[PDB]
Amino acid sequence: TMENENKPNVANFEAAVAAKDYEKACSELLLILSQLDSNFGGIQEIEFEYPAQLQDLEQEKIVYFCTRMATAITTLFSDPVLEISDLGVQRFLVYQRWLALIFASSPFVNADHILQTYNREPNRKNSLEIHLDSSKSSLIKFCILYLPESNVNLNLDVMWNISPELCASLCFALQSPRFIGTSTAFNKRATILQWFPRHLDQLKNLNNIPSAISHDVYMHCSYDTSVNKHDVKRALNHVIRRHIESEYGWKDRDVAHIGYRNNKPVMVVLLEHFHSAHSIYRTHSTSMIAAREHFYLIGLGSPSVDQAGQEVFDEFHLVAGDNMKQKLEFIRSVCESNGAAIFYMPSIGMDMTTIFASNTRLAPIQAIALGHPATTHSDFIEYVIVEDDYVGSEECFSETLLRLPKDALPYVPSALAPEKVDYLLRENPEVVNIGIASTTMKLNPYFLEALKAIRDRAKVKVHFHFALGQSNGITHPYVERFIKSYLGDSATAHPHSPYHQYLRILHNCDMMVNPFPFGNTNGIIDMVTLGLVGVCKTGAEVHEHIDEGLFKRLGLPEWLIANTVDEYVERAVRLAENHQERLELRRYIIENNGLNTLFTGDPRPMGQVFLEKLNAFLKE
Repeated sequence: TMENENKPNVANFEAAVAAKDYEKACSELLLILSQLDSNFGGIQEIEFEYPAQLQDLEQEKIVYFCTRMATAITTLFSDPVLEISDLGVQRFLVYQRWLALIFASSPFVNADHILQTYNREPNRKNSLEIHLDSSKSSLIKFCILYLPESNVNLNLDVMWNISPELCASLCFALQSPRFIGTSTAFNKRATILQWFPRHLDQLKNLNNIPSAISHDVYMHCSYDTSVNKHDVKRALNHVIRRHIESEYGWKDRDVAHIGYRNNKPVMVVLLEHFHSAHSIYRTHSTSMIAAREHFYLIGLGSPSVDQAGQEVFDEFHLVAGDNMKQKLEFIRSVCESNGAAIFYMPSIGMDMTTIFASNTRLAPIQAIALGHPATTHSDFIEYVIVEDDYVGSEECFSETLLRLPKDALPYVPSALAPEKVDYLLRENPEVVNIGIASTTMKLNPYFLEALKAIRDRAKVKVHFHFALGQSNGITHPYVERFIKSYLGDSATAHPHSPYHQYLRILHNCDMMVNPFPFGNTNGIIDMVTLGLVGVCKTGAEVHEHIDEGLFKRLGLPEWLIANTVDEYVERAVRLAENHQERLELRRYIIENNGLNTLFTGDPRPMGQVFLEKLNAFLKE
């Protein structure tokens, strides 16, 4: 061991490339990439120096970082001698999304200039197809640099014949970015969600693909627009199922009998991201608390759960284990000693441990809620808890829906809610400012085309202010470029800001519009707090329908809820042109708030309903 041997350092990466020490260069690259990963794209903790001009110019500094990196990576991967170890290959692909952003936030856009150095046919006649030699390493290197922004052709079928695993590894990588918003990236991912599921169904386990981003592929498919987007989840469940049976010694529990604590059947709750300052607590804690009238509640979580989070349960434990196997054995054991009646996950998808537990039999009744609002396509999950006014069509779910009364999940108000108001109802609009509250995952070509259409068609001048949640470090310059590619001078893409700065941005707006397909919840609550109105789009998925449900709870009129994109555009334009109509509507909402009603209701039905299914099951 040597002092400083694992410190990510741009100059060290560059010296290793300059010296043609391919091994030290690759490892120095992996150090920078995994740090990007830990920082969620932030560049803090990566040593580098910059021209003094960039001292206070954070975005320029970032683009400079991406540019130094892209040019070192260009030298390295263009060298025909480079041979990447096999640990190396799988490591580069888990991190592909950080290479993607390194190129996408530099002026290079993508790594196609490296790919072209791998071509062998001097014809051909298509410039965008790359005829590699037959080396294994040539295929490996092509894949690593086959980024979402690539313009180069790719035939998945041909690739799947050559190598199933390498092909699945690339498919994983291309689904895992948190920003998949441009046409080029989004279309790539769209075809992969049609093509890939029936192929992933064929793998027999997770050993030679990038499993560490499995939850990313499991969640991100929901941000697509096709009716069958979740197909990948079903096939992912089958591989996860065959993995745990072969690689672990997985035995389901016999769930014929149940146990009791204080003469109540036991509900075991496995938590992910359940802190009292965050949305899962805010939305689901009250129903869990009231479920205690009928069940003894055991919460299983990590140390990120705060005291108020732990206090929702009669009993709380850290989920123990050093790998997936042990955690699953821990979870199994709690259900065993207590003889679980119910196994419940208010959120599934965000951690991998919940995804694995869903491919498992632990209790006779097993249910999820929509903390991440997408079906599981898992045979082992019987029900989905959901508010009745938020479901679109039941055919989007493989589970049977348990449709609770629209007031059966009262929310906990955030502690950060302002206690005072200062409503700005601008009478003299040269420009109509239109705010958008969105994470980066929610951005897509369709949504951005709609906004360009509103801008193009409205007879008033509009300006869009994006208050971006996700947007951060090396992600940001790329998002901003994507947004300018549609809206030019008609848009400002604000980086991530603290809640009170986020509120000031929206406070300077005249109306809002919501992203689609995957809408807002918090953004809507915020919009109403500030006395604003806007437009949303509804559809079949819960994540599409929520906005409709909420609009209605909050006393917004039906005409702000569009059914198609061209209605969305037409209603946005209307609300933008019709100054008086807009202001009257804002005065209306300021005077009549459903807000109150979100924070109260009868939280008892989830408990009642789980009791009923358990009693049915206990009868027979």
